[PDB]
Amino acid sequence: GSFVEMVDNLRGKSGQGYYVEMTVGSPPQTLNILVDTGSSNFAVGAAPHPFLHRYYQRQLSSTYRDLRKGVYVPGKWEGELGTDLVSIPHGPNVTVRANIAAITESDKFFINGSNWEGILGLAYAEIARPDDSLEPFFDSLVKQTHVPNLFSLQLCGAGFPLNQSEVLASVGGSMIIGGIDHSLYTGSLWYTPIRREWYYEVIIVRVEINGQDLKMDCKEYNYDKSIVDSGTTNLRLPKKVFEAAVKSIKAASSTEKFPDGFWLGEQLVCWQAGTTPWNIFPVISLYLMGEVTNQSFRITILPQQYLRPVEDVATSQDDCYKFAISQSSTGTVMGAVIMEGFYVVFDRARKRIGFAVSACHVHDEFRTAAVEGPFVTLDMEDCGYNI
Ligand SMILES: COc1cccnc1N1C[C@H]2C(=O)N(C)C(=N)N[C@@]2(c2cc(-c3cccc(C#N)c3)cs2)C1
Repeated sequence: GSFVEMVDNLRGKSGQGYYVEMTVGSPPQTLNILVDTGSSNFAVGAAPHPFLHRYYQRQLSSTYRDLRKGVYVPGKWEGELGTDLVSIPHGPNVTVRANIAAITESDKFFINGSNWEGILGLAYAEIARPDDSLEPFFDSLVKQTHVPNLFSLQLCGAGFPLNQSEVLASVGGSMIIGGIDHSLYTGSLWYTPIRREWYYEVIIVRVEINGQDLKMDCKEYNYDKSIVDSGTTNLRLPKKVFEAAVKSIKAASSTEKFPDGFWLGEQLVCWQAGTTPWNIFPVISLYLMGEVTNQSFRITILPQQYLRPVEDVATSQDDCYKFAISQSSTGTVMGAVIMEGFYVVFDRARKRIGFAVSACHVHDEFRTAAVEGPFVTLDMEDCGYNI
């Protein structure tokens, strides 16, 4: 651990997302910002809202600069573009001038109960709004300082429900800006290439449920793209993959029958305190393209990752969960479900993403999450989808 100042600087949980503290303006205005590798805009609440107890007040910042340009993002929010000095208290010790979308209008964006007031898009300029000319925060940070072009994330799921007070006092993980902290993982780090720089796109080449090959044309796994997104709660899979995966997961866990509502992620399932039958649920392995030709590696998660802990409607002593794997019509999304099992390194400098077993992943005495390799795999480029 060579970045102790950034270790444990995150708070939150999968369902609400994870945020880091930041400051904007002069004098500095403190705000909690959601860490989102699935977008590329730095946007903060900049006007009163029922669900916000604080917001960015441009008129109180001497360093605020108006860009005289609006921005609309369909939930959804509308705002006014500008720039200001920004810092991350528990981050690198620098201050940078970055673009800021001051949110003045929003719909279903801010969440009552949540403790965040803005969002930090860490992806590339290609997907920034209004267009790619709006330099993302990390791009500004790297251009203005000596911080290495790389960040890593350790999202820590508690393994049980966290009430209002607990989620505010608990450590939700770490975001290491400009480096890799060895205390956040065990074993080796394995890297998969960033196919293209817009979202953090990757290529999945094989999928297994308890070692059994899902056996689909690998292109299906990346239709129409596969990305790593801290801003998504679930592990989302393309419609056809979801259907096959669910069929296989039901088959593996067939000793117990669950209602359709459970598999749709709509209703929770509960078990007497401490008796969750983790062992009847299968582990899930995603093989990713390796850095070497014809070579792949796999990341394996447990039901402790894909069954999201939720508080029982009667706040009883039962341990309850919701199925956190769902379908997508926009490709595979490796959200918090996947990320909570691993320390993820976004090596922008070498256009690659690293995975290592997380020091904080939830498991039992019989199984653990894993990152293993290498495996001989052919025609992996063919697994990538082309419009
Ligand atoms: C390309 O997408 C964007 C362009 C410009 C501005 N915002 C964008 N977003 C898309 C949105 C989206 O659907 N995903 C999945 C995403 N990763 N980020 C966006 C948003 C994420 C959230 C949000 C809120 C609360 C918890 C979690 C949790 N966990 C995520 C609110 S908007 C921001």
